[PDB]
Amino acid sequence: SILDTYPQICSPNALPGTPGNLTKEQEEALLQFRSILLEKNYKERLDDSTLLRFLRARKFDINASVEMFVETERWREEYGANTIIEDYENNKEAEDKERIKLAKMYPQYYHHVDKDGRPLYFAELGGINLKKMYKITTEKQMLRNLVKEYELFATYRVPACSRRAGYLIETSCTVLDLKGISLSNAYHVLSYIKDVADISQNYYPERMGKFYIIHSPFGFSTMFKMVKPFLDPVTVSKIFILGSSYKKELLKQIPIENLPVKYGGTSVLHNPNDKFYYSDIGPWRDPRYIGPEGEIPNIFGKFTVT
Repeated sequence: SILDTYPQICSPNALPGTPGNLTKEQEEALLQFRSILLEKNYKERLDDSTLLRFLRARKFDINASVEMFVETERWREEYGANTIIEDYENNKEAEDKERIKLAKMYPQYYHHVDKDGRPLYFAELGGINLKKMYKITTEKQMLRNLVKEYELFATYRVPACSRRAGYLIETSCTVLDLKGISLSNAYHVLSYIKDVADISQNYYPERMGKFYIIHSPFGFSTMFKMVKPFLDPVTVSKIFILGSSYKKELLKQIPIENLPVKYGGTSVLHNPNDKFYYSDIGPWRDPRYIGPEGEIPNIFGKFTVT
């Protein structure tokens, strides 16, 4: 019944095939799709938003969308995606302690929203030392962190952002900062990149909104040609590799007051001693927009800047 407490139709100005914005044939396809899944005895994740994400990923080919959804449900159960938040909460102290070890080296933080109300997400790669990374974490651990974030996005960020926007929010506005990376390191982590792409595209269809790659070094175009082969055409269409004019491009999409100063905006933490890489600021922290789902857990424990 949580779905009844936030908007379940997108902005009328959203992309085709989104909730509330369907053609008659798309409406009929959705009804047929839900009917097949109900008949197969699925009960959860049958809402308009979820099912239309799958339909869009397979161009409203109902049989292909069924195969995709069924396989996703299989994965969620086998992997533990259905209990990942609960499992984290039951081992919070230990998991937080480990997460904080990586935060400074690999900043990953949400910070308000874009102009459409999408959670605004930043990740910085240039401080990563691969040798040190491999000694404090594992690839599988990082993939767990990704899956846990997808679940937190869906249970906490979506409801609050949708209530604020006045319409359903389904996707992220992401900024990936590559300032200071070595292209050698980039090639070395290709298999990890593929694992992220595989989980994202197979089990979390249509979660990408905007994906900006900034401060990429010369020669990044070459490296990205090793990534493209395992990205679906729709995925490629969401990724924008920006140049020296990146600040101007970000400002078309993101309110100036929501963009950190170093990226050309005016956003500054309230205590300038606080760190962005421990921060989690957005509508999901505002009592006005938190609903029956409750407030998101603090991913950086006591260090979490809210």
